[PDB]
Amino acid sequence: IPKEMLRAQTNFILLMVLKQGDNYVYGIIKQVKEASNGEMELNEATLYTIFKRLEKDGIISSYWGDERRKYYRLTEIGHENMRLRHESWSRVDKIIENLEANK
Amino acid sequence: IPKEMLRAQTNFILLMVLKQGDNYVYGIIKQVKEASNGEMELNEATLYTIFKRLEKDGIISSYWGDEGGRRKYYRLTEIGHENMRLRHESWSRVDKIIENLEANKKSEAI
Repeated sequence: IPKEMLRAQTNFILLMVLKQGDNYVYGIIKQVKEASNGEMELNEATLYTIFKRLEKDGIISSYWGDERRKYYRLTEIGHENMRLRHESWSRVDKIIENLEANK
Repeated sequence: IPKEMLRAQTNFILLMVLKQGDNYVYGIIKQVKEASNGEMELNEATLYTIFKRLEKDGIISSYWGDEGGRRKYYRLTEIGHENMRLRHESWSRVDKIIENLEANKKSEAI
């Protein structure tokens, strides 16, 4: 499994979490650890690296709670990319099914 | 849509095509366009570039076939078939994680 694929899989998971709803880093690590039955356990510094890029590209934004803790939210643009990406990957599944069909 | 994602998708179809059976560049362009009902149009020069990478990594190899004429075909190696299995398994696990994220969510509601 190539390095590019584990990065892509990690990205997909984080963005799906925020689509479930706003959340914070320590909450994101816990939720993921228990949904993989302990298999996937993310590192603080890793999430920070990925969030800097996503916030630079306008995909997510952050704000304060109880104003102590820092929350993250999927932006307007962000929701749009989720839909584009899901659509393209759906069409590919049909194409492959059809390559074998005409076969 | 990121470049790496379209790059990954084209990679994915191409390897699936060879998994259907051996093929050559023009047939690969032909076979895909008719299964996409004309929608998808692959570039020759890209395929030339993309097939070099896969052969460098031991994923595909080629041999000579007779058309009449004489054509060059491409074939998926063992290493290729094993990566196909690995790739499918990992992405199955990712789908499970997503399945459980929404369940534990609905469980907190109650």
